Amino acid sequence: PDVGVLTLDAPAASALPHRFRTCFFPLTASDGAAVPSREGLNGLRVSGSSQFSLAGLALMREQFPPRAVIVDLRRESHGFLGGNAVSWRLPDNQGNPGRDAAFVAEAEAALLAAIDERPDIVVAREARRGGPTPLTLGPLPAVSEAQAAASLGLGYLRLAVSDHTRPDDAVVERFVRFSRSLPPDVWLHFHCRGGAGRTTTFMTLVDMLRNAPSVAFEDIIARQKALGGSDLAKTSDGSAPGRDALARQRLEFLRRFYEYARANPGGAPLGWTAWLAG
Amino acid sequence: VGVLTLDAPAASALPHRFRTCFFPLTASDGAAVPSREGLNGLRVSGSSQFSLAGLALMREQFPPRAVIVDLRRESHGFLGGNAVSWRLPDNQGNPGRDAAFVAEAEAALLAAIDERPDIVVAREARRGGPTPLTLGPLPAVSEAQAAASLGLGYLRLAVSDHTRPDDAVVERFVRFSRSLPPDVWLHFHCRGGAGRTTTFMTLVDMLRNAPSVAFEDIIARQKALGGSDLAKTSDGSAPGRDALARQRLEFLRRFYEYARANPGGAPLGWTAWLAG
Repeated sequence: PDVGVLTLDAPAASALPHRFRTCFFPLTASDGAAVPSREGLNGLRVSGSSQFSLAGLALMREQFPPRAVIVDLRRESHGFLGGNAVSWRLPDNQGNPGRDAAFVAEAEAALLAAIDERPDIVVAREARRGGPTPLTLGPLPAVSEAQAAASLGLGYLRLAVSDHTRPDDAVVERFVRFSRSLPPDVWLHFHCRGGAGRTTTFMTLVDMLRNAPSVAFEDIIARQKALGGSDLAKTSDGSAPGRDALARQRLEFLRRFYEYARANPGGAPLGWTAWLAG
Repeated sequence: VGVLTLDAPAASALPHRFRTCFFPLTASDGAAVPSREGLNGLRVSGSSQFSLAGLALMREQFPPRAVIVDLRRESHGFLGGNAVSWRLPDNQGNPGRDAAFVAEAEAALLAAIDERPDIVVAREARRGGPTPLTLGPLPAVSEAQAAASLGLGYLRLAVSDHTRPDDAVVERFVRFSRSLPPDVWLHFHCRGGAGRTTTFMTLVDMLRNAPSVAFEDIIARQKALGGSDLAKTSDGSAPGRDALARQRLEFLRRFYEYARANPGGAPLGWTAWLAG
């Protein structure tokens, strides 16, 4: 089976990851662009980013509140080689297709163990990340993000979400139950590879779980973009019907979730699965 | 697979053998207090296996940036608030396997009891037995997820009960220790809070204090804090267990020597030092 091209997500020298934002980040009105509703946004105890280097994680920790949790949304196998964030990229970044976080953790641990402290590990670089010339790295220590988070005293939760896709119903169920289990002081920092579709989706889910009964759907979508996320409602001008007709299923899900969070504020009395069955 | 056994009932609060490096030692008439030098500043605590309520209680007094360090090689997790595990003979579950493998095998076992009725769970005499419990349907979660739900760090290191840690586990732990910022607190636990928890609290002690504190005082103070006596043996009633305890002591003195030569785990790692 194809395990993917070992690819660079973030060089070790990178600091704050791209698309980093917290729910306290500014939304500023422009002449021809009004600010969406701010109601309930600041109190969400949530932030997000793209994939960070180890140094980027240590920098972010300087501003994380107590009892912060890194929520890793990547279904693809990934980790760190030295300070570098690296991943195994299948076509369209569909690593570990359909597999849950428990499988992903072991598969990725096996791949990281194979590059741990080996010289001459060749790491592909996308054109957008300083390529196309690959990097040759090693011998460097290879660690999972779970270990990186633990080494900083940070919580860590893995949820397997395929890039460019909505979360599976089983992941949404697990996340709602996780959200309900949290004491009031726990902060969630979401990340994926790019900090766009997946991170923005889950920050939106957190937003809806608190604010769906009192804030309009389009304002929640709009403000997660304005904070620094991606636009979950945007489409191309027709240049990419597939990519456009893929955000479609995700937007349908987000409205299905918005309705659920209005019927079950905070995820209660019914969970996601039950509500769907009803 | 192992016998599904209870580690801690959901109703249990503070786990047994809970202690921090700030806990009192205290002098008795016929039992002197060992050296306290370097003990309070170790940023370490330990306990036996906790329930979910017990973890939440302990979190009330954990410092910022605390890590649960789970030393259990055996598969285990939570059924509702109850801590449960799958016990092999003498608790030798997942023999020779590393943390990554244990987590996946463990995940499948927990999934098999998640929200399922009529789960029979054995209870040892020292844990409310011999009569078992029947539980379910209750949610099953890993300790990794329980820690995350509280905003606590989590590290799994696979150590066999009643045994010393393998060299690969020691190497991983020393590298982990060196990677820590100064403010990170470690809370170790195993099943009973005795042998394995006390061994790793001792390793943390040695990594900071081996150059300045006598080997026997480190062993003695980890016992006096609330840990087990790593120097103890039976009166002849348990020669097999005594053999393991001595070999564990051989390793601890071998580690003590490593930590005087490489304070804090530097310049040489454990495997590197062994190779020389």
